[PDB]
Amino acid sequence: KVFGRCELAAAMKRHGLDNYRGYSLGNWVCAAKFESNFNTQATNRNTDGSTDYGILQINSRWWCNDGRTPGSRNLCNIPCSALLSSDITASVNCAKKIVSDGNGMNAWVAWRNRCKGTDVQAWIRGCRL
Ligand SMILES: [Cl-]
Ligand SMILES: [Cl-]
Ligand SMILES: [Cl-]
Ligand SMILES: [Cl-]
Ligand code: NA
Repeated sequence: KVFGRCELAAAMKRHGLDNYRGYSLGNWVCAAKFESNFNTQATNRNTDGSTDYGILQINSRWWCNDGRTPGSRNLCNIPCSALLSSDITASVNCAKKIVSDGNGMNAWVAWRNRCKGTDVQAWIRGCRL
């Protein structure tokens, strides 16, 4: 599923991401824009042989099982395919564990390089929320 900007903002807010660990809703919408272009089916292979999955590009080295990432963990206790669903529940629940791990949203390199320190509230401007 390819979400609209305000459509995804509304879904993330319903699933409890707005101000989760102190990160306002526009931080989460900005991260999804630059990780996936709001496409739940996005996948990308990393140099280390791990793969990133879904709207927030969650990694198979730590967080999900894909059967092809040696010596990896599955700390979200989910198949990586669950992260590609039109239903964002699995991606949201796993993102809540990641952002609680100690480095906050710096876990997402695209958030640190494209969203951090910017006017992230622009990503929810105009939206009925
Ligand atoms: Cl957009
Ligand atoms: Cl915001
Ligand atoms: Cl594996
Ligand atoms: Cl933090
Ligand atoms: Na894994």
